[PDB]
Amino acid sequence: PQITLWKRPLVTIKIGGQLKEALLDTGADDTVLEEMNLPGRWKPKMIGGIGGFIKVRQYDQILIEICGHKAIGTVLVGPTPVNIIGRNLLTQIGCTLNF
Amino acid sequence: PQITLWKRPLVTIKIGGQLKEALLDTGADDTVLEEMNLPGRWKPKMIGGIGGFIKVRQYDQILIEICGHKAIGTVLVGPTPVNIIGRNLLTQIGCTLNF
Ligand SMILES: CC(C)CN(C[C@@H](O)[C@H](Cc1ccccc1)NC(=O)O[C@H]1CO[C@H]2OCC[C@H]21)S(=O)(=O)c1ccc2c(c1)OCO2
Repeated sequence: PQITLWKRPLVTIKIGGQLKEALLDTGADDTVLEEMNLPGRWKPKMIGGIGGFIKVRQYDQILIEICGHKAIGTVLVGPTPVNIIGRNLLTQIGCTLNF
Repeated sequence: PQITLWKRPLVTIKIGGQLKEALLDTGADDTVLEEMNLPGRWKPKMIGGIGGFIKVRQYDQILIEICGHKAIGTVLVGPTPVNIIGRNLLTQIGCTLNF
């Protein structure tokens, strides 16, 4: 599909057995999801943006379905105000910028 | 152009007659540039990111050329970690997400 940018590019994702709304974010190196209790091991991480840094938990090899397109990679979980799909997964679903 | 996302979508911009590098950021509503000098009046404003809120200088109706495409709109100047082009200008250059 083609998504115009008049409004936030929010799409439905499926992760850890839950459906959620998330931003397709070309400005995000990594994928950052709102606090959720995923099972398995994780490693602490800090990611910075406008306003400073937040502490997140890094989970590896997590399956995510983005608008019906399957992907698997690293997912960060922490106190983000918005679910953010980063480039690590956008590449896997064939997402491109076009103008 | 069609831009894949295996690297950061960084592009050259021209603003105030000066060239800079900026990130095409579909997760940003607004355009936020690092500290710089711009002519004209500005208003103090607040913007929030993943880590909190920062004070910025809002410049309205600013000419800015992005990868050879012209836009005229609001530019926020403040302590952002990187120059980001937000949807307010991405729409003006006809940018869309595609997968
Ligand atoms: C600032 C850029 C370089 C990085 N950010 C991605 C942005 O898309 C961010 C994603 C974002 C969106 C909404 C709330 C919090 C983060 N948007 C943002 O800060 O935009 C601000 C400017 O316009 C306004 O509209 C949105 C907030 C304002 S981010 O959220 O802090 C971020 C995401 C994944 C990351 C990372 C940083 O480091 C490595 O992995």
